[PDB]
Amino acid sequence: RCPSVIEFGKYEIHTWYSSPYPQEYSRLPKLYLCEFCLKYMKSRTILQQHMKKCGWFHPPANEIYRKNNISVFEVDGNVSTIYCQNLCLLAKLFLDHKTLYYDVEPFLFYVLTQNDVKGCHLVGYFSKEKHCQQKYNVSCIMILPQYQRKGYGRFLIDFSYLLSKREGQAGSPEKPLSDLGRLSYMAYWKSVILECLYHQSIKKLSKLTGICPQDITSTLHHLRMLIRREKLIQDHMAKLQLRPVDVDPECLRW
Ligand SMILES: CC(=O)SCCNC(=O)CCNC(=O)[C@H](O)C(C)(C)COP(=O)(O)OP(=O)(O)OC[C@H]1O[C@@H](n2cnc3c(N)ncnc32)[C@H](O)[C@@H]1OP(=O)(O)O
Ligand SMILES: [Zn+2]
Repeated sequence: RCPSVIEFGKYEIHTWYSSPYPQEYSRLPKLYLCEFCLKYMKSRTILQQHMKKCGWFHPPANEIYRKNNISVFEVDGNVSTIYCQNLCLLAKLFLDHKTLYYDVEPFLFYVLTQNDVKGCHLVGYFSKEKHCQQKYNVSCIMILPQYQRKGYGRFLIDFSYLLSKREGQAGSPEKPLSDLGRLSYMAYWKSVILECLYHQSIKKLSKLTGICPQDITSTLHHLRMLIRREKLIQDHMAKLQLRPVDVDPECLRW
């Protein structure tokens, strides 16, 4: 409800939840954000004056992944604090609960961009705690509405496990999951398991995949495979081939 709509580059985005934008922006139906620095402003003309002095065309961070027109920037909440606070405020417009927006230091932010001649456009992000005893490989994940349901969410989840695999660890998303988070991960874990079985132990599956034992076990249970169900494997393999956004591990500079 507050705010209700944002203008974000060429996009009008309807918000899902309130976000605690600093007072006088918390009481505004519409916000105008710079698409590259995520600064919030109260009018189109103020945004237009800002685009004239803002020099950013991408996130203020190292690009750790690029393939064709897709990039991932690794942003450190300890270094690019303002930007990461602006990103958390944006994210909260599509999250029912987030931790308070100005403690970003404990996190790294993996920012997804679709790139063209006008720059690297924010699609979404996942955050990740630098030091985490629960071994959560994602704390938060968000794809902007205008890009939702195109495979960007799965790509990011896939990308989160590639980091896990490269740190020599199995990882898991932070719980509680939102309903949308639950559907996304379930959809991801099923397809990874079905595809691996098509192309092939739970501990071995865990090592190849970076998905933790718990999530494999419960996904296997959900599929009543905890035991190969050939019909289900074949049908999924037919569903696939019927993933244009897809992680290539060799494109990782990390
Ligand atoms: C770890 C956590 O913190 S949980 C928090 C999760 N994040 C949020 O709730 C923020 C708001 N939601 C979002 O940002 C997104 O919905 C995400 C990140 C969860 C998923 O992003 P998307 O880009 O939509 O992902 P993608 O297109 O890869 O879809 C993944 C699966 O979720 C399904 N899905 C996506 N949106 C919806 C929806 N509105 N209703 C039901 N299912 C949906 C897709 O159909 C797909 O399942 P399928 O393969 O069985 O069809
Ligand atoms: Zn800007």
